[PDB]
Amino acid sequence: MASMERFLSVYDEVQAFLLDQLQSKYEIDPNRARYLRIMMDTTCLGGKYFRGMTVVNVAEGFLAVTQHDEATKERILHDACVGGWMIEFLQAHYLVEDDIMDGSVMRRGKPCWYRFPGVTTQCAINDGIILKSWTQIMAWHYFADRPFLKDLLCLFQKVDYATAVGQMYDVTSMCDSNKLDPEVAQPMTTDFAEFTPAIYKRIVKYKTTFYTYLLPLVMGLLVSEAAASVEMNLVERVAHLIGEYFQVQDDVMDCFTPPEQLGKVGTDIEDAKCSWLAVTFLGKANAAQVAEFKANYGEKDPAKVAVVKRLYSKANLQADFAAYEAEVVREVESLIEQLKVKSPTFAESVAVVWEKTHKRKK
Amino acid sequence: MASMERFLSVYDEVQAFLLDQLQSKYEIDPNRARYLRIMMDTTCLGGKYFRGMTVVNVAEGFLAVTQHDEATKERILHDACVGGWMIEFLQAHYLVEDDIMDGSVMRRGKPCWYRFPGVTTQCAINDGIILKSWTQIMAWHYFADRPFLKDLLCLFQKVDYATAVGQMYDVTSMCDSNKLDPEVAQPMTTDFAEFTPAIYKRIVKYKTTFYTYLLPLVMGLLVSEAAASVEMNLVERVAHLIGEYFQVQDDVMDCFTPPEQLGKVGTDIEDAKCSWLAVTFLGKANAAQVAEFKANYGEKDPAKVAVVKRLYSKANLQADFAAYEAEVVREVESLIEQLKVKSPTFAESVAVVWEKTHKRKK
Ligand SMILES: COCC(=O)N[C@H](C)c1ccccc1
Ligand SMILES: COCC(=O)N[C@H](C)c1ccccc1
Ligand SMILES: COCC(=O)N[C@H](C)c1ccccc1
Ligand SMILES: COCC(=O)N[C@H](C)c1ccccc1
Ligand SMILES: [Zn+2]
Ligand SMILES: [Zn+2]
Ligand SMILES: [Zn+2]
Ligand SMILES: [Zn+2]
Repeated sequence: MASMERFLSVYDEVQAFLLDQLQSKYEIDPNRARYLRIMMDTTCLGGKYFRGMTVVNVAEGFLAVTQHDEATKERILHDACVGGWMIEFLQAHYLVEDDIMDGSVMRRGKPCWYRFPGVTTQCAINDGIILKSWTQIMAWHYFADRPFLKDLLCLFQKVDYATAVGQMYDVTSMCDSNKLDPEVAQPMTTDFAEFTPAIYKRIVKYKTTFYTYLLPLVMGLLVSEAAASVEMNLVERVAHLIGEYFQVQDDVMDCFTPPEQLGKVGTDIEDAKCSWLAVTFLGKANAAQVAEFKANYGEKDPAKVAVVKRLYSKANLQADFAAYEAEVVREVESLIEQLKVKSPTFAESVAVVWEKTHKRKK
Repeated sequence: MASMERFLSVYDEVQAFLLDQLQSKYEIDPNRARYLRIMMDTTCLGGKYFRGMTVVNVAEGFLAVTQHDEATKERILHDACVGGWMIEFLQAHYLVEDDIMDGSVMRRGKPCWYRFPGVTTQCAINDGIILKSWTQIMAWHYFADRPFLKDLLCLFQKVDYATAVGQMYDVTSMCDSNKLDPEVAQPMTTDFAEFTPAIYKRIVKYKTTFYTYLLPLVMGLLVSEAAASVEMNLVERVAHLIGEYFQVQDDVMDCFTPPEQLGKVGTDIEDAKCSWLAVTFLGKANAAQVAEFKANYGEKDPAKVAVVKRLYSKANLQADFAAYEAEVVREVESLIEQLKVKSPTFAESVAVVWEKTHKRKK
């Protein structure tokens, strides 16, 4: 069976499980089950499934080099698919809550879930809560007798918690740290002193890299009982590195990819986000460029946003991006080598992960 | 050491642990740690700690009848306090998210967390996420080598998930089930056909009774290694029964307790909630009373809300409440007896829990 078809089939199976349980254990009625069914489909389906499929790809790579009964290959691939949907549903929780937090309009060419007419914020906050709760129900049911259950639960919770802390770093990135204060309404920075490469790197490490790259790779090792084929410090290192590059790409597209192709109107500038573009611009600007940036960044006025886009265009940030890219190519290729000492297989999976990111066009 | 002082001391210990970890593992800076510290204090402290202290009370009752080394008594009471704060922090997650969902203003005489000037909804949704994440970090750290760790994690997740499903039942209780539909903006019921005792009971069972009464009692059994001193079906039965009574009290106070003493302006009527008062009123009203209720319920207009309060007052709902109360006194006293077959101790703890609820004046 082809991996994607397996993956999709298990979605159906998990969905039926979750909704049937609601009916047998939680007294749900047909109409609320249907609401939840729709919510699950709308919030979990329609992406590329890169995260979830990476768990399956990692587990297929070990199946090719490890001796097992056919029924054990099937059980490993079924566990890889369940674990991959745990990650997809965890992403769906974060996207639904993030979209409400940020006042987002669209995602992927469709309205954000909270904007659906019959959802509203009052239901959507709780729908997002439920999405994450469903990851736990999956694990306790499908993995109940598995040796990896503790490790997988403990990894998932650390990853979830990192991601929430990253969300906190992201949404406070345009404030001065020393002025954070629940009692006092928060002004936008005026100095941009915290728009640095290391502070950027912190935000991105936590907000995206743990759930997007670290979790899929490590979940694939866990469902395969293969965590001894790797040096975990290397897998963390490469995950964080590739995931940073991924976010840098996102940041560039937020500004420059036209909305119809982006699936969104990008507002990082108006939102005063600490984006790769802002940090890299500041890192090369002269005094007058810095002043013009300060006078225009973090405002809804479209003329001011255009002045920012103009400044970035004139600043030849494509060049700094090519330099960044070269350096990441270099470091990721080194880490893949350190990963071969223990597993060619695991290294190849990391190689694919890299190729898909590096060569992604959307 | 007195139980409450122990309990409070462990708060300090857990808080320090959580913030120190943020600094050693998650790259936090001092100012964001301080933000989180304040958020934890504001959202977790200032109640009666009834839920968390019930875990400690249940564990103290078993200590009086079970032989242990002093160091084991201390470890049990420390685990009971950690487990009690897991429950308090889980409540704090639900209160912060519920207040945003419902557009609440105050809680306990202070602004809701999201309304603080330097919080805002964008941070508060994620702060609530973090609150629940902290319950997991507590458990994996304090209970890492404990025999009850799996059982406690599995119970906590089922309770969390029930509570979210209860939130869904609560916020959709004024819509017709057969019209739920993410695509279509939801009208208020006009028939009130779903304002029934059984539908009420479902809402309350899930929204409040699992986290408020079932979880504290069962966590106390788990940290004591005492789940064989009970028949779990009875503990579930009594938890749900007492927790229903608790909510009925809340519902009555929402309408009739003056705001300064309530800590809140009550809006259940304007919000068209399926409250005990509405269900009980409908269950005794004549045709003209039902019509007047329909014409006035679920509106912000204060004249219409006063017409509802008037209808409830004239309807002698104190009498139906006394009848309800008598019946609950009767059934809870029976369950306490079935609970004595296996544990006098556990029965007494349930007795205290009941007394505190029955005789609570706030
Ligand atoms: C829609 O964008 C076209 C496009 O090639 N996007 C990819 C993802 C990309 C690569 C490198 C830097 C920025 C963006
Ligand atoms: C690929 O995105 C659309 C786009 O026009 N990007 C431009 C060429 C760019 C700017 C800054 C950094 C990298 C690339
Ligand atoms: C502030 O309310 C006074 C008061 O006694 N409240 C308690 C909680 C109560 C008991 C029974 C029914 C309703 C309310
Ligand atoms: C105790 O709350 C304040 C209050 O005036 N309550 C009244 C007496 C009441 C109405 C309906 C049901 C029970 C009690
Ligand atoms: Zn965001
Ligand atoms: Zn972006
Ligand atoms: Zn609510
Ligand atoms: Zn209430």
